[PDB]
Amino acid sequence: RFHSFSFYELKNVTNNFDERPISVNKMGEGVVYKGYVNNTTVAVKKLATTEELKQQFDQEIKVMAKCQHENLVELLGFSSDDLCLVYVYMPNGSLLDRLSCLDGTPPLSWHMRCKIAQGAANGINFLHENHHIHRDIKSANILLDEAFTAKISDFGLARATVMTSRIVGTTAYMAPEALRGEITPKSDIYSFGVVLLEIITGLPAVDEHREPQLLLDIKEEIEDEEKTIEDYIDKKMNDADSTSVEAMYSVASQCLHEKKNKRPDIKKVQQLLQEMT
Ligand SMILES: CC(C)n1ccc2ncnc(N[C@H]3CC[C@H](N(C)C)CC3)c21
Repeated sequence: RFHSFSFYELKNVTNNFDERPISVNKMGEGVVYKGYVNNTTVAVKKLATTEELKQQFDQEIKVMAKCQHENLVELLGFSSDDLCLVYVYMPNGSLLDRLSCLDGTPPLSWHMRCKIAQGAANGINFLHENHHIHRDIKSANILLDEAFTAKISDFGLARATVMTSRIVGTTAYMAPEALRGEITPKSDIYSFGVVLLEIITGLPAVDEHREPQLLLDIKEEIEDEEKTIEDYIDKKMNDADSTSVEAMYSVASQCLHEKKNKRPDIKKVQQLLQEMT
């Protein structure tokens, strides 16, 4: 299974869990730190009720032990002697940050965006084939390696027509039934639909200083002929073509069906994204 790391080894390779940003070991905020084990760069997540957090720690390791795939983040180890999770470092960060060009990275081309959408769908397919529900599909949870290969991340909420008293996930990406407490892989499809809109538009899922505030509402604007998908295509690309953009939008629109049973399954989503290219 997985190797244990001494808390002190992790402390020592993250410069005593140096909370200062890399620019000034903090990569994100528990808190994620950049570490170095031998000649390998790693991501160290230091977890921050206490009982609930230990359950999330145990659950995540359990999901990672079972779910190994090219389009899923790989867990390298853990520490429980304070809780830490050690992952393969993704040098190109999240899809959210690449879409926003955070820290001055160049915009992603339409070509790269198509590969990332296909890769992300492949990762979700592996999860659904293996009877797992992610529960928090979003662009911040799609990481990018050295070749911009999409890697589904954050299995802290992952579960193996069921209800819950503890509604979890990210509101701007959640399916109506998920907001009501239902647990289903059909909700992961809906959230993926929002990610596809982020890829087409380059816009965040929610923006308080925007009309509409929620990205998913652009589907209604397009359906009611108030706007076109053309109007919303990210202007930070030079290689997008109407045919493939409309093909990705058709997939996003199908994923975003309000009625869970009318949405395509992940295998259909993969097929449609393959046909697009
Ligand atoms: C699962 C996650 C902890 N993880 C696993 C491997 C890995 N490698 C690099 N970064 C990661 N997380 C970043 C958090 C901060 C994010 N922004 C700057 C806000 C960008 C992504 C990684």
